[PDB]
Amino acid sequence: IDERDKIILEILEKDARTPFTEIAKKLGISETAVRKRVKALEEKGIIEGYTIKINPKKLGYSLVTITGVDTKPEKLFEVAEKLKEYDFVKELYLSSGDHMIMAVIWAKDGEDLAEIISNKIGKIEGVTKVCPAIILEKLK
Amino acid sequence: IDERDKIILEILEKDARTPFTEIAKKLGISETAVRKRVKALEEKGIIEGYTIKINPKKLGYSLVTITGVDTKPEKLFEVAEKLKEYDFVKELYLSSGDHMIMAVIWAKDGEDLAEIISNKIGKIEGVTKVCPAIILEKLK
Amino acid sequence: IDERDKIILEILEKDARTPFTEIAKKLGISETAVRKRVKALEEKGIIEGYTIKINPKKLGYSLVTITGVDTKPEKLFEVAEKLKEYDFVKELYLSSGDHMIMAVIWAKDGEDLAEIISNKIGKIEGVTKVCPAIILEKLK
Amino acid sequence: IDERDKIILEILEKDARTPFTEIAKKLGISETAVRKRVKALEEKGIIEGYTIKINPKKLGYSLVTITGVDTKPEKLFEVAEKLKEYDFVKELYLSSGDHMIMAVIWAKDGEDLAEIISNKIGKIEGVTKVCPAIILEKLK
Amino acid sequence: IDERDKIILEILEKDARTPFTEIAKKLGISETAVRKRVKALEEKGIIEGYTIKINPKKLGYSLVTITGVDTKPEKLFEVAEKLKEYDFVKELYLSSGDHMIMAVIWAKDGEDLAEIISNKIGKIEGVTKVCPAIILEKLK
Amino acid sequence: IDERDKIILEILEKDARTPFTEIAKKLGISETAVRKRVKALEEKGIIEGYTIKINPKKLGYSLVTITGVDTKPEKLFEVAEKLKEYDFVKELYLSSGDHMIMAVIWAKDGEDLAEIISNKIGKIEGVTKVCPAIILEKLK
Amino acid sequence: IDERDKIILEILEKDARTPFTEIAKKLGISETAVRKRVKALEEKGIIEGYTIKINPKKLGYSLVTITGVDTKPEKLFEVAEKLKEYDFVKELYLSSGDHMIMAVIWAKDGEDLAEIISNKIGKIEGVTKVCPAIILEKLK
Amino acid sequence: IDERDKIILEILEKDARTPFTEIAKKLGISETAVRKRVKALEEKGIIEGYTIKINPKKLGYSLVTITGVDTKPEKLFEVAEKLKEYDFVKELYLSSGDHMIMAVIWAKDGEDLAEIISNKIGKIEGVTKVCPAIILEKLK
Repeated sequence: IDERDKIILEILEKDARTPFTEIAKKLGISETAVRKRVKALEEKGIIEGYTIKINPKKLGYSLVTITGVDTKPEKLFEVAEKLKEYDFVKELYLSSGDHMIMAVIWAKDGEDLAEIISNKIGKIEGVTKVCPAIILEKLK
Repeated sequence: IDERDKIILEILEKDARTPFTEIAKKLGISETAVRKRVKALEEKGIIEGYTIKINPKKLGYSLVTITGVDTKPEKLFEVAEKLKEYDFVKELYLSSGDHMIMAVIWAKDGEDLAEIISNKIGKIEGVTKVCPAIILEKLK
Repeated sequence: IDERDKIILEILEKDARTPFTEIAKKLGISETAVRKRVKALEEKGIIEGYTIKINPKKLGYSLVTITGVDTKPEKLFEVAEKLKEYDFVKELYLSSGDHMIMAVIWAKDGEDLAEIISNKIGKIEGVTKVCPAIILEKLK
Repeated sequence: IDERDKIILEILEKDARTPFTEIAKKLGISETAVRKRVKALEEKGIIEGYTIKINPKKLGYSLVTITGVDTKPEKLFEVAEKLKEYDFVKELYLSSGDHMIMAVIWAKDGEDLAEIISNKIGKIEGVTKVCPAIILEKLK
Repeated sequence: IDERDKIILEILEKDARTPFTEIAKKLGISETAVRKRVKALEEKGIIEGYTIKINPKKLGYSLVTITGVDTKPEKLFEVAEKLKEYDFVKELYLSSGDHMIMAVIWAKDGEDLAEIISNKIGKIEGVTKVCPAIILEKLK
Repeated sequence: IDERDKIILEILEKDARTPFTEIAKKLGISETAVRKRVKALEEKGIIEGYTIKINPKKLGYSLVTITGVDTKPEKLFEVAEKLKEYDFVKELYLSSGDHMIMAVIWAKDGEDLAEIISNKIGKIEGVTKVCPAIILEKLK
Repeated sequence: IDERDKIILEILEKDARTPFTEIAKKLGISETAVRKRVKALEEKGIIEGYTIKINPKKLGYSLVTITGVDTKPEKLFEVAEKLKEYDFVKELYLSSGDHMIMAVIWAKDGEDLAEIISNKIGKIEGVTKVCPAIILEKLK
Repeated sequence: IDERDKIILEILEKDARTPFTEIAKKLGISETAVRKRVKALEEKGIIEGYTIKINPKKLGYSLVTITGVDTKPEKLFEVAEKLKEYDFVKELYLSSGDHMIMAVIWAKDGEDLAEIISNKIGKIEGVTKVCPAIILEKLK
């Protein structure tokens, strides 16, 4: 996308309430345009949706963990949807890294991680290895 | 946080434009409350900010890559801030996984990945190993 | 063999329809030394065959993957054979590396790669693990 | 493209001097449909070239090795380029796997392999590590 | 807590029968400040218990081993519990490292270590893999 | 040694201030058999010392980490010695595992752990790599 | 052992036919002594036996391979004795390295290795991973 | 080699003092032949030499260790000869396994291993990683 639309996504991704009117003065173009642009990005799908960036330490989620999930080859997708279903898997990927599954989980402590691993993820038919990697700090 | 505030963050994280008024009818409480709550989460920091969820395939970023960055122990933080500075490092972590640095990079193709790796990340004073793991699909 | 063979061999891997006369003037040798040479090369199995260098990129295969395939030790030769049957498996090795079965897979995209692994390789009986390394550029 | 292309492509990788007439009667299509087809294939870069399948075993290369080459991150593109210059490096990749540089090396024997690693690859400046996996059989 | 606690704590891990008076003259504080301090330490669970540092070497245990124990994900908590029952398992962790179960095992010799792995750990149901790292010297 | 020693040893690791009389009635042996036993145990170095089991969790150390420390081979004994000097290093080993130096580190939180690695361990000269595995629960 | 007996084993290990008489003049002692010594080492077991050092390349065993053999923990010893039984396992160890079993196998070629692996070692009830590492050259 | 010569090497490798005369009656052939054969194997090089199989536990060498030695690619052979020179490297190989060097070292204890590693092998110009794997038991 155009340069203008690139700037507009930069800006919105920093504060998605920036009012159109502010974008327009940022770009030298006008509201209607900033409007039009925004909608068009939205209709296209570049803007999937309007969301919120939520802080895990302040919700008490002290161990944001990147968890690997190995699987019997044959049950990759069956595991993946049941990991999809748990509310502590805050985002799920198929990867070409060491483990195909790759969950960004939020546990609140070692015993919560250890609990989740074994009682929730460890018990999914098909799961052959959970490999949790705890995030020391988020930098960007 | 309270259960009500948990629901309110669920909802907002699904569409952070849901109007207060809709939250209120969702919870059986009232606008003012949904208002008050929201602000309070915001002032607290549970709501870091209002943002946008942007689709890499439709921006032409076909290889969303989880890149490991090894470093000389002594230059961890110096590497980390220069990786922080590049606009293709869409999020940066310190981890207890195989590589301390852990960048979620967006390249547009193998040659873009290979370019970025070696010409941009590979040349940061201190970087001793880039380990890129390409995301086959995002599931959540 | 001899130097002119290695050169003839070099030339022929480059352009297999290279005229014998241009081979000839290059080596500074009759077309009929060439011709004779080409055919002992062919005779002895040194040239085992004439084929076409095909570009995956132009054919929709943007993801050339080196997939290691781990397997139940009983079944290494079964899984190889179910793997060679498939058209995505472009070349297939029994190797001493980290995985006994090594395949060069051509998938369209991440999704396609995700799909081949999970639905076609993965369900082969005896496959204990698929390990894809995506190739970024081919340099020779 | 279309099925007859994929088949023509199949046939041509098998025996590149396959008569167009046999291609033709097989697809059940004129020699001149074939001929036209072959040349849009050639035109579009799908057939990028005619070459010879050469057997290392008969040429004294009994050790076909997949050598991963680790390297100082600064110098990944230098080391690739000093590597492609050499004749033992039969094919050379920039890959996402455990090692950025991946080469298919043909050495005569263990000793020869030991020798190429230590004396020719190893001394290339910037090579931090050579990782050879010897191939046992080639199956496709 | 406070510095004198950390020091009292230091002293007490060194010689747990250190007189309170020597603690006392060292910190330059009454025996009865000490005494009070020791017991809020004891009260709050900071001192959780008095025990003996035992030397494996003099007890015939010349092989202090850190044994990672891999396991079927279903059964991580079963295998831990069958492991803690045994006397060779001196300390037992649920860790985020390469293996979820981590034990500090004391075997007499290689043979004994071979034996514990194969006959006692190994047969525990659900153990998919034992990974022993023998400790060479203990330095603190 | 003998069974009553192993039991006395068991009892004493449990509660080191266990009365000799309760040891005694348990083994069914004089206080003065006990007393004698305890002191040959002490004499021979089997009991090498009396210390306190200290709980990191209550002391603010919520992150008990097993940190492998890789190092320039020249400097393995230097780096160990600069490591034992530090108070976060609670126990320190020279081990046969994946890393020669193995330390049990107590950091407050992820950040603190990030900090110790980068600022205190990492800058030790000769440290080529820090490898932290966070412990989730301690079970014995 | 004594210094004299150390020298005598050095010498014998270089040529175990060196006649006693030559040892004696080597040491300044006498035949009878060199005799006595030798016998005593033999009776003790320091000299397990008199054997021959046999060259694998000249027997046509071009791939002397250090093979890892993973196993279900429970069937370690059952695998080990059946690997013991094959005549191509020229020496078998239990190790604390990556794989407990560790065979020094002699195959004659990649296809022999690949054959042995899968048809002989790969089919032992219990074997979960063969990891062959080919010796490029023997240096001592 | 012939079947007869295979048997003769089996036999000799079990006791290389078996007198010719015993081989001959074992094979049904005659002394002179068994003679002739033996010499011919010797002159050929299949019999490199006559040696002794020496027991490390009874010499007090309790940790027979398979040590990996990583190296800067460029200094492979320079390291290898200095490892060749130490009397505790009882046999040295170049490998295609994880580490090119591969020493079978005999230390007498953890502190001897740890000493050797760091003071002797760790200090060889060029050595970038020692990876010792202790043999629990020898089975063949």
